[PDB]
This record gives sequence, structure tokens and C-alpha cells, in this order.
Amino acid sequence: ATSGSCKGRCFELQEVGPPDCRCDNLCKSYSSCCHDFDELCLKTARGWECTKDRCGEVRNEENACHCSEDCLSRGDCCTNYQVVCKGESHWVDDDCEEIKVPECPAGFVRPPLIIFSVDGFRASYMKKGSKVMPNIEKLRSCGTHAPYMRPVYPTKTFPNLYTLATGLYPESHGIVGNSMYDPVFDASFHLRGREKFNHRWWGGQPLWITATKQGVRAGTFFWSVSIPHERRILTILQWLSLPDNERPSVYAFYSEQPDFSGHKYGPFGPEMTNPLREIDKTVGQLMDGLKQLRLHRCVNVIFVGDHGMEDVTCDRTEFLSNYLTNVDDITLVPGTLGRIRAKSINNSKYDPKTIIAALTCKKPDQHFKPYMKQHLPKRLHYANNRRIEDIHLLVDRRWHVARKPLDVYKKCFFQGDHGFDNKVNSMQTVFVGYGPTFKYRTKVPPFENIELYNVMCDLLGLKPAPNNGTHGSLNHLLRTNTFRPTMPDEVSRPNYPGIMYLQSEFDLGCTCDDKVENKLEELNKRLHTKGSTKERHLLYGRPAVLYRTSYDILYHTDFESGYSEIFLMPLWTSYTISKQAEVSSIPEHLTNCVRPDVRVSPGFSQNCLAYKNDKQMSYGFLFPPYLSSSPEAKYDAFLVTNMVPMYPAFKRVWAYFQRVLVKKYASERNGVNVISGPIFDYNYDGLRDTEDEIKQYVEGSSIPVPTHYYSIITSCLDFTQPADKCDGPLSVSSFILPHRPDNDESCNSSEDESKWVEELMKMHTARVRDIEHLTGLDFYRKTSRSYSEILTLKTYLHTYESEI
Ligand SMILES: *[C@@H]1O[C@H](CO)[C@@H](O[C@@H]2O[C@H](CO)[C@@H](O[C@@H]3O[C@H](CO[C@H]4O[C@H](CO)[C@@H](O)[C@H](O[C@H]5O[C@H](CO)[C@@H](O)[C@H](O)[C@@H]5O[C@H]5O[C@H](CO)[C@@H](O)[C@H](O)[C@@H]5O)[C@@H]4O)[C@@H](O)[C@H](O[C@H]4O[C@H](CO)[C@@H](O)[C@H](O)[C@@H]4O)[C@@H]3O)[C@H](O)[C@H]2NC(C)=O)[C@H](O)[C@H]1NC(C)=O
Ligand SMILES: O=C(NC1CCCCC1)OC[C@@H]1C[C@@H]2CCN1C[C@@H]2C#CC#C[C@@H]1CN2CC[C@@H]1C[C@@H]2COC(=O)NC1CCCCC1
Ligand SMILES: [Ca+2]
Ligand code: NA
Ligand code: NA
Ligand SMILES: [Zn+2]
Repeated sequence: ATSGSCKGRCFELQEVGPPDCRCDNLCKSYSSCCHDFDELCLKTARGWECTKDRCGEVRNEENACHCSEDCLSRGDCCTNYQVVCKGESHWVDDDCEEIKVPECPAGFVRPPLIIFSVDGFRASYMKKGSKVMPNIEKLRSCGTHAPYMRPVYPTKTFPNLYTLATGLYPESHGIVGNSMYDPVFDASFHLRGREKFNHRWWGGQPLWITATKQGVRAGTFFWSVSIPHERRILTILQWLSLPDNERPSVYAFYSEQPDFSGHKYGPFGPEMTNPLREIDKTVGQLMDGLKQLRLHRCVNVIFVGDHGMEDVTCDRTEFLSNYLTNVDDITLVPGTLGRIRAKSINNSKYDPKTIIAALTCKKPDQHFKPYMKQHLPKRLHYANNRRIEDIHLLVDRRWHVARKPLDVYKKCFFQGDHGFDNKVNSMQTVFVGYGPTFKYRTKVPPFENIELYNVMCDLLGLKPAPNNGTHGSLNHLLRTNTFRPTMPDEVSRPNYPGIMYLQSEFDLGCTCDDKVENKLEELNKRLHTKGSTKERHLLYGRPAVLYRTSYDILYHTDFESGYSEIFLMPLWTSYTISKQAEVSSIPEHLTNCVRPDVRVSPGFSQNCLAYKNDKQMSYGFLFPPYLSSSPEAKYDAFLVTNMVPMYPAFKRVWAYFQRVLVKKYASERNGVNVISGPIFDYNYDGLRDTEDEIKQYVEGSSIPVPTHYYSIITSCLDFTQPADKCDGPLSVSSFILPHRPDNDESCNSSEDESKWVEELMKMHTARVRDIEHLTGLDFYRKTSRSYSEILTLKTYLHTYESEI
């Protein structure tokens, strides 16, 4: 019923309720604009730039923008008015000058924030397109910038833009792809279409809502595609001239480019130079406009992309029809990732287990890997949502998967795409922050886009809703307004047991050839059990236990552990391996040795009988016997308190890691400190399980089986200092290995471990923060480093990609 009028209402900030017609920046998308929207709100007469002959002109309300004398006071000049008509310079031509304080017009309560988001803007464009982007290159070199920013998985538009707005992983905000089926709604969601407009798809609390609830006004962030970029900028500039009580403090501009073109031409197509020139020109208009309003040293500007773009063509498509015979009983969400479910729920013959088996390592060159979603690398955080299908296909970069060849030619067209694993270099995108609140000429290390919501909240004095960022981890981007995080309080204190049990009290069915057994060396043994070498093996203090539980600290010559009396195994084991340390073998006579620990009761210990009786399950050790400091220290590594349950298929991975890789890293990094332990995440929510969530135990026992094993390997960033004598910043790499009864994930697994184990571990790289969530532990509690710096270390991901 669109018979009302947009007179005095163009780009109104609250949308009026149907069936009265709308004049907001979204009305075109709902086909609901008033009849005179175009005429009044979308003026194009005379274009977007003042020329010499328009200077001082008589206001003509029909023009797109104005060059008349009164346009400044009306706030609707063309962005280049002062340059063409008042002999002013373009913002880009001015030297940069540090903005030490905001320089805002009277009546501004805080520096406004403008988010300039660019679709498909790959990180390497900053260097490779630099010659054609002078405005963006100035923002970058004068402000604060990262070499790149990591998107979330899938590296698609919708999941990423909503992550930027909410600080949440897609699994938690609910936008888990560009397309989705929700079985509870029984409803679908598509990028094109009208179902995306329904609010039930959208979880968490995005920045515009956070702002409004806390009394900070927001511009409407979303723009109908047909509103030209120049008009989007002019609207933002007009809103910024509104009276104090109506003027928003936060705005977004959005560009469909360079993504639109990247799909057609590939990331580096020669056609790609023009779209980059044009985005830059848009940035130029914004900054020229701000400089006219005297706001160019007042506004914080963020220039931020959602994902990169990779070379992908028709001929690089794998087909599920070349693998499966029941192809018609499945529905595939296709392309740069795959999600598979049953075509129909009344068909009880469809079986996920046999689907995965049919797609596993079937061709020597296979360009995708099938996964049950709970087995995907935990760093992707891509499982805990009913909209994510049980079966997922991780697709190689540069490839697609499709169901049938017909789907690809009857449903080439494209040379670029994205969606791949968020560790892939081509998927990385950009971040620049410019303004009074950001640092001056400062480079910062790469970080994840989940972190930005907190910083945007900080920029606006807002308290962020609960999110997946680690607040404080990006304080180094900011001149001021930092948020001063504090360490979580330890919840459980440890017990420190001494010798309390005699060996004969234990009936564990365990045996060791150790009775083949002096106040020189017994005086030594006693010190080692009280913590005399603890300074060596626990470098950053004990991890804090952030939940209620019962555990013991156990000291040894070569290692220290936090032993859970509830889970019957360590929550963590800490040890340092110097560059000079030697690897030894496990002597023949000690092959099956397991020794009772006289500090811990029989009832709180594992037993060997359970393993003997459990045909599927074996056991491994957290501190490795291979790295013992001496033949006598080696007996400690065989304590029942150092033992953990491991599938034999997993033992192969773990033994190679402990025998070969630990020593390799100590060699390369000049010593390493290792913390290892189990993870239980049976409901795949990325958070430590309570005992009543455990779905598997060693047969006949109360010994819970971990879903994963982690290690955190820390050393000195300046590797001329040894790990145990480091004066400055730390360096860390970590992993969360899935504890699986087979090695089907590794197609090369029947070859020697030196050909596949390390590749598996790299796939399963993790942030310390991911391990924290999964264990309820807090690491690096006692260092000489600032807490903000430690938060940054905890969010670091070692990616094993070459250098961008
Ligand atoms: C990443 O960061 C987020 C945010 O901090 C973390 O997610 C939070 O996790 C906590 C702890 O588990 C959740 O607490 C539980 O809350 C529910 C009530 O939840 C409702 O209210 C909140 C608050 O407004 C909403 O955000 C919730 O929204 C969810 O559901 C709607 C659909 O209804 C949807 O629009 C959203 O996308 C969102 O979905 C996601 O979360 C749900 C689970 O909550 C999940 O099923 C889904 O797959 C999505 O991932 C919602 O409207 C409450 O019922 C629970 O109490 C129960 O457990 C207690 C034990 O304490 C029992 O005593 C009791 O009997 C209850 O059964 C929880 O307290 C919180 O909801 C959640 N927030 C969000 C936004 O997801 C992640 O954990 C972080 N991830 C990592 C890896 O760290
Ligand atoms: O133009 C912009 N600017 C961006 C700047 C950077 C931040 C995000 C937006 O984006 C281009 C958009 C993004 C999406 C993909 C491509 N293209 C169309 C798509 C869509 C849509 C779209 C839409 C409409 C706008 N609001 C409201 C109406 C629908 C749905 C949506 C979501 O609204 C709530 O989130 N409210 C809820 C959320 C949870 C709290 C309670 C209220
Ligand atoms: Ca869990
Ligand atoms: Na034995
Ligand atoms: Na066994
Ligand atoms: Zn795209």
C-alpha cells in the first residue's frame, strides 16, 4: 500500500511498519518504497563530482549533489566541492600527521565509527594492487594494519559478515553457510530469496543491536544493491550532519566488489584492476567528504574484508557420481565445501557410515576428504549446530565438488570462488584501522575476524555481548580505550600428595620388572618428588583449573602433572626438552611395565586388567619414556598416573610425535616446553565435557576415553635463548589431535609415519585458547609478559602455509 511519500524522509533511520511505505536504505529489497523514492531519494542529475563551472551555482534541488554556496550548511555537497571550488587538497594528497587526540566538532560525544566492508578483498591485494589504490594505501600506511586477517569457516560471505557483526563462530550465530536447511523449522535459507529476511535464522547480538540497547545510535548497516556506491557515501555524510540528538555514532558502508568481479575473472584476472581502482575512489570520496565536515581527524574508520578469492574453474570439479551409486538418495550442498544429507527421511536404507566409506581415499589424487562433522579439525569450530549436516567434505583449494556432472553445466561460467578451509592463504582478507583511537603507522600480527566485535564495542564505549573473541587480545591495535582484562580466578586448588600407599595395596593387574633395585642418590630422588627441578619443567606456572574438581600435583625429575582423581588421568603434563637432550629407547625389560604410584590411592588409579580385557583399547603415556633424563628417571615415565587410553591406530601417531617430533622441535627452536593432555568433547560443542557427558569408557572400567589429545609447545621467540632461559616474548604452536580408532583420515597411513604423521598434526593445529575452552584450564599464568601480550599468544594459530 505504497501511496505515501518520501518527502523529507530520504534514508530515514527507523523503518516504518507495513502497510505504510518505506524510505529507508532497504525498501528496494522488500519492494516497498514509496512511489517517489527514486525521484526524491535516488537523484543522479549531473553526476557525483563538482566541476569548475558549478562553483557558486544556484541551488537546484534536482542535482545528485551540490556545488552551491550553501551546501556545507545543508551537508550535501559533492565530496570534491572544496577541492574544485575552494582550492582545498584531496585527503590522499595530504601528508600524514599523527592523530594524537580526537579533533571533533562541538557536540560530538565520542569519535564516530565507520565500517567500510569490502566483499572478496584478498589480503595480497594490499601489496599487489598498491599502485592503483592510493587512498587505501594511505589508510594502511598511516593507521594500524595487519598483514592479513583470518576469516571464519566457511570462508563465504554471509557467515563472515555476520561473524564480523557478532564476534561469534557461525555454529553459534546460526548462519552456517550462504545456503541452509533447518530441520526444526523445516525451512530453507538462501543468499537470494526472501527467506533470509526471516529473523529466526539470525542468532547472537550484532553490533547495531548492542549499540542501540546501550544508547548509542546506529546508521542502518545494510544497503540495497541498486543504491550506487556514491549515494551510499553521500547518505553517510548527510547522516553525519544531523543534529547531535539524532546523529548516529556508528555506520557501515558495504561493497559488493571486488568479489563480484573475482568470481568472473579469478583473483588476479587483468579485469580485476578496475574494480580495485573504483573501491579506492570510493574510499577517496568518503575521506574527502569527512575532511569537508572537519571529521577526518575525528572518525575511526575500519577497512575490512570478509574473505579472499581463489582460482577455481569448471574442469576442477569432483563428482559424487564417480564414487557413489545411491547418488539420488542424497542432497548435497555443493561447491567449495560439501554438506550431505538424505534426500528423504522416510528412507531408512540411507547410511552415513557407508557414504563416508565410499568417499574415503578412493582415487590417488582425490580432491576432497569426507568427515563426520565432529571429526573436522577443532580449529574450524564447525559442528555444534543442527543446520550443519553430519557429513562434511573438506574440499582442496582450487576445486569444487558437485553431485552429478549435470549439476555443473545444467543448473565456463566462473574463474574464482571461496569457501575453503580458513587457513588457506588465498582465503585471507584485510584489516586497516585509521583514526584517533587506532595507533599511528603500526603493523600488528594477523588475527581472526571473530576478535573485531570486541574492538568495535571498545571503539564506541560499549559492553560487548558474550562472544568468541578474547577481549584484550587486540589491545595492541588501540592508542587508548583499551579494555583491561584480568586473569580468571582458579576454582580448584590442587592437593600435593606424599607417599601414602604401599605397593601391595594395589591390585591393578599391572606388573613391572623394577625390583632390580645410598643417601647420595636417594636424597636426590626425594627432592625430585618435592619439586626441585620443577623450575625447569613448569616454565609459565601451573595451569589454573577453572572448574570444581579434585586433582593432585605430582612432581618428577623429568615432568610435572596435574592428576585428576575424577577422570583417573592427568588433565595436563608439563615438561621441558632442551636442544641438547637425547632420545633413548624403551628397554626390552620395561616394554609392558606399569608401576603403581604410591602417592595416589588404588581407587583413584587406572588398572591394567581393563586394558587387557578391552580388545580395542591400548594405552600410551603423556610424558614420553623416550625422553627420560637417565635410566633411573625413566621408571617415573611408567607410573600408572602417567598413563592414558589410546587406540593402537592412534598409538602410531602419538609414538612418532613423542619419539621423533618433540626432539626435532627442541633442535629447531632451541629447547621446547611441552604441555600435553586429554580432551573430552563428546557433544562437539568445543567446551570441556562434564563426567556425565562421556559416551565411551575403557571396557569394564570408569576410565573415560578422550575424544582428542592436545599439546602446547612453547619456546623463546628469540631462538638464540634456550626455552628454559627466555627473557622476552614467547613463541607457541599447539595441536588437538583427534583420538580415532583408525587412520582413515590419512590416505598415506600404511606408509612410514615420517610420510603422514606430521601432516596430520599440521591439519589439526590449534590456538591455546581452543585448548582452554576444551579443558577448562588457563595457561601462562606466571610469566614476565603483559597479560594483553599473553592473550595475543593464546589466540595465535600456527598455520603451516607459506608466506603471503
Ligand atoms: C562462543 O560464544 C558463545 C556466546 O558466549 C558461546 O555460546 C554460549 O554457550 C553458553 C554455554 O553453553 C550457552 O548458555 C546456554 O543458554 C541456553 C539458553 O540459550 C538461549 O539464550 C541465549 C541468550 O540470549 C541465546 O543466545 C540462545 O541462542 C541460541 O539459540 C537460538 C535458537 O533458539 C539461536 O538463534 C542462536 O543461534 C543460538 O544457538 C546456539 O546455541 C544453542 C545452545 O544455547 C545451540 O543449541 C545451537 O546449536 C547454537 O550453537 C538461546 O536463545 C540455556 O538453555 C542453557 O542452560 C542449560 O544448561 C544448564 C547448565 O548451566 C542447565 O542447568 C539447564 O538445565 C539448561 O538446560 C545454557 O546456559 C549460550 O546459549 C551460548 N550463546 C550463544 C549465543 O550461542 C559458545 O560456547 C562459544 N564457543 C566456544 C567454542 O567457546
Ligand atoms: O549491505 C550490507 N552491509 C553489511 C555491512 C557489514 C555488516 C553486515 C552488513 O551487507 C550486504 C549484504 C549482507 C548479506 C550478504 C550480502 N548482502 C545481502 C545479505 C543480507 C541481508 C539482510 C537483511 C535484512 C537486514 N537485517 C534485518 C532485516 C533483514 C535481516 C537482517 C538481520 O536482522 C537482524 O540481525 N536482526 C535481529 C538479529 C538478532 C538480534 C535481534 C534482531
Ligand atoms: Ca563438550
Ligand atoms: Na607388565
Ligand atoms: Na587392549
Ligand atoms: Zn563470492
